Amino acid sequence: MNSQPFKLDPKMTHKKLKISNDGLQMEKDPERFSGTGCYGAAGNIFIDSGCHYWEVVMGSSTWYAIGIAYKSAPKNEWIGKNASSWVFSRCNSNFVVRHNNKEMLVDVPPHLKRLGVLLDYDNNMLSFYDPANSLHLHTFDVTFILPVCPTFTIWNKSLMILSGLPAPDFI
Repeated sequence: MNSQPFKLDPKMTHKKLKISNDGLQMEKDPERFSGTGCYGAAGNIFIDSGCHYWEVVMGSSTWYAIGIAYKSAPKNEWIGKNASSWVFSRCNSNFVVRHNNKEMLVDVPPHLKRLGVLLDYDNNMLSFYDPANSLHLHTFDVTFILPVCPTFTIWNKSLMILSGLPAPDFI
């Protein structure tokens, strides 16, 4: 594994997010707001080689999108709705992977609170895992044409980033 620690990039973080001092936690500062306004942030590293693994703790969030993007994705447009963004997304009961405004359903075990992100840049893959259940969720087969940056987007609650990780045994 090539995995290195990274944190959120303050220049790429939505101004309405509360960020921890280590740059690893982001939080939005029975009727709910359905407004599609997302709160996105990008990591402070770009990758164009090697094999990288990180995890995200989603806790109680019910609406989030986690993945990678080229620099060409516009700021705060990291939810798979352009050709520069690849995400795993939850919205309440719906789990998808999304890229270029095209989705595929993902069947996810109940009560997902942690996501694993495996970027095998050299072998043209981005894979999502359920680490609690030690299992594969989805692989994009993609030959990246620019460097990629981790991205993290919420509509509610908070995320925590676990970076610099040894590939768990289920890789």
